[PDB]
This record gives sequence, C-alpha cells and structure tokens, in this order.
Amino acid sequence: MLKKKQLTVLDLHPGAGKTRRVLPEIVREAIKKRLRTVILAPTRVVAAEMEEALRGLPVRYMTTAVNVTHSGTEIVDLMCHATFTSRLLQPIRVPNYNLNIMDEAHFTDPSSIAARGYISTRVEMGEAAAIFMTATPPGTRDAFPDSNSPIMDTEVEVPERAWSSGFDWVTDHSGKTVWFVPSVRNGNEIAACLTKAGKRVIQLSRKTFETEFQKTKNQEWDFVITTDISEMGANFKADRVIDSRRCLKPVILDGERVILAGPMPVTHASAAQRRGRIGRNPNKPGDEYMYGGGCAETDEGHAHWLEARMLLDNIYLQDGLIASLYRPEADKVAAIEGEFKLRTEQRKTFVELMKRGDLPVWLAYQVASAGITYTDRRWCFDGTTNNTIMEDSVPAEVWTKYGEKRVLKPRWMDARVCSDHAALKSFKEFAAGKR
Ligand SMILES: COc1ccc(CC[C@@]2(C)NC(=O)NC2=O)cc1
Ligand SMILES: COc1ccc(CC[C@@]2(C)NC(=O)NC2=O)cc1
Repeated sequence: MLKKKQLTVLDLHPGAGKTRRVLPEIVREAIKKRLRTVILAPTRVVAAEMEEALRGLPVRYMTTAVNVTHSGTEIVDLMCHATFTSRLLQPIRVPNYNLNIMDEAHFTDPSSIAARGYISTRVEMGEAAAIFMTATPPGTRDAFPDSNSPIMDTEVEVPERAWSSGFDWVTDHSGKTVWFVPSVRNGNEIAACLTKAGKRVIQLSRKTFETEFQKTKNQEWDFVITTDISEMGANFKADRVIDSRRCLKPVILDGERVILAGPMPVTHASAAQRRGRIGRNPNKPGDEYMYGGGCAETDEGHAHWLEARMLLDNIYLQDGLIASLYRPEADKVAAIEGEFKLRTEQRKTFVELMKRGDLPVWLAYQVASAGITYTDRRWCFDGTTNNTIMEDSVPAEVWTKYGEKRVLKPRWMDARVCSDHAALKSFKEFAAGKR
C-alpha cells in the first residue's frame, strides 16, 4: 500500500477492524520506512479513539482532543479532515506527506471531499501514496453490506412526526436504539414524543456531537436521535437502528441562494453506514435494522461537492494547477475548474468567513468574491424581501453593531444559517458583529 502513486481503498465491511487492527499495522510500517504520514480523523471523538488504538506508537496528535506529551521527533501526524483542508487554505506550512491515510473516507462534508481531491491528485502526480478507509466508497450501490453479526433487516413505515398510535414496535423494544432523522428539528419532535412515553433520549447533530456523544457512555439511555453525523465512525452499544432513510440536501438554486431540499432519500453509502451502527458484535446476532424508505443518488448536485470545488480552487498545488475531485465522486458537481479561485486578499476573507465566521462555504464565497471585508456586515440586511429570515413566523431582528434594530435579510440566503434555533442564534450574532 505504502509505495508512491498508490491509492488503496480499504473497503472492509463496517466493524471489520480498519481503525483498531489495520491502521496500527500501516503506521508501524510507515515509521519503519521513514514515510512522513498524515492520519485524517473525521471528528475529535474518532481522533481520541485513534489515540487508544495507536498508544505507544510515535504519533503527533494535532488536536486538543488528545492529552499526550509529544517527543517532538514524530513523523506521523494525526488531525481532523477539516483541520487538514483548513491548514492547506491558510498561510500555514503543511508538509508534503508521503503517505496520506483518511479514516471514514466516505465523509461528505466539503472539507473532506476537498481533502480527497487534494490527496488523490498528489497520488496521480506520482508525489505520494494514500489509503482511504471506508466500508462505503463513493458510488457504492450496496445498502446491505456484510457485518460481524447477522442483522434482521425490515422495511417498515417509520414515524417522522410525533405519534399516538400505530407504531407500538418503536416503544415496545427493551434495548437501545439509534434512530437516524433528516434534521435537528425533526429529531426534536421525535425525541419529545419518546420522552413523553417515558424513554431516555440523547440527541446528536454536528454542532453538539463532539460534547453530547459522551452522554452515550455516561448516562443510561433508550434512544439516540441523530442526524447523519453518526455515519462517521460513531460507535454505540445498541441493538437496533431505526432509519428514516431520509436526509436534507443543500441545493444551490439559480446560482443565487441555497435551500435545504427534502427530506429525500439517502444514498446507498449513507444507508449502509446507518445500518452499520449495529451487527458489530459477533456474540450478539439479530440486531435489528428498521428502514423507512429507499435509497437514491441524492449526492448528485448536492451543494457540498460544489463547495469542495470552491475550497480546492483556493488551495496551492503547483504553479497555477488546481487539484481535481477524487474521480469516483467528481461527476456529482458541474463546475468550471478554477472558476472559484480568488486573489490573495479575497481568499483571506473567504477563509476567515469560514473559520471565525463559521459560515457555510458557499455563503463565505459569495461575500468574499463580492469584495466585502470580513467585519462588514451590511450585506446581512440589504437583501431582497424573499430573503427575510423568519423567527416564530415574524421577521428575525438584531441590533446591528451601530445599535440599530434591523430585520435580518441577507443579500445571499443560505438556509443552513437558520435551519434550527441554534443556527439562527449564531447567524444573528454574526449579523450583529459579535464575531
Ligand atoms: C502536537 O502538535 C500539535 C498540536 C495541536 C496543533 C493545533 C491544534 C489546533 C487545535 N488548534 C488550531 O490552531 N489548529 C488545530 O486544530 C498543532 C500541532
Ligand atoms: C456543512 O457546512 C456548514 C458550515 C457552516 C454552517 C453554519 C454553522 C453556524 C454555526 N454558523 C451560524 O452562522 N449558523 C450556524 O449554525 C452550517 C453548515
């Protein structure tokens, strides 16, 4: 695997030991061969788990998620996917890693897609080796891969709203269930219905995952209600998955606004990862997977793949060359390569709007490419009337940095800035100049 020009897809089934067995073997061989190596974790939770798998191997953990005292002589670095792409974008020296290992390499966040594009292009140039670890490589068509233990698969209607009758199978179960929902708001309603029925429910989503996942270890629970973030190596001691088989799809409309379309079917890869939360223990056959819909190719035209092109167009590779998306997922976007390349000063603004601003890539790009500076928030208020953001069915309002109460009406409307209470609270703080 470790030879230049090699990209290996390590596509062992979910729970086959890619992280806990195979990775430490790859790392030992890399150190022996004096290959400067990066290991890419999708989350801080997985970074901390990798430290346990790799303990007493000389690895530099480029994350505050791990309390380790480094020797200073390690030639293996571990960081999050997003950290890797972040550091490529910034005026930060990133070594030209001889071996590039991505764990949970199906992750469809823009920074993960961009990282795959950058790494696979370095491999194609003959500069590096790479290993992509995932049970569900791009374009996988198999929602029902092998497992450590037999799974009971059942197609069933799954509630997506509070219910009073007709779903007794949901609450009659005495074990632990992981339930994949398409959105935070959707999960909140199902969680409230379960709580009212006497169940103990933990909710996970991208903003809370890194701190709420610990509750799955520290608290007794009956249900985890999770978005798609638990497709990325989240391990539960569960005996059932309930899968809506639904997601939201960010869609760029007329190159002018982003909507959250759907809910609509998940990809086969997503369905396989959701189901793959169970069937992991060969001593516990007959974990259940209850699924409420079919799969479809909903990654086609999904905003994350366009956003990954916006990132890759702004990463230096060699002279004016631009990294390509990883070939198996390159047709999910119709973009002109280089169309999003920014001049130095607009690139810095773009980066800051994503890092400190915490804005979606697409929205950071619209602001930066308009020649607006990071602290200039006038664009949050001068949009068209149809871009008015609502809070409890009346326009959302903030006090501007000038002390003026104004309706939130951004010039570019990205539905991800207000898809739930927490998102809108963060965007209100941004519009107010508070970060
Ligand atoms: C042991 O070596 C290192 C440890 C930590 C870091 C940076 C960690 C960090 C969190 N903070 C931000 O500046 N970048 C990152 O994600 C770099 C090297
Ligand atoms: C998949 O990429 C994304 C990147 C950023 C965001 C917005 C996060 C946030 C905190 N910042 C705020 O202004 N609204 C908010 O929830 C959503 C998705």
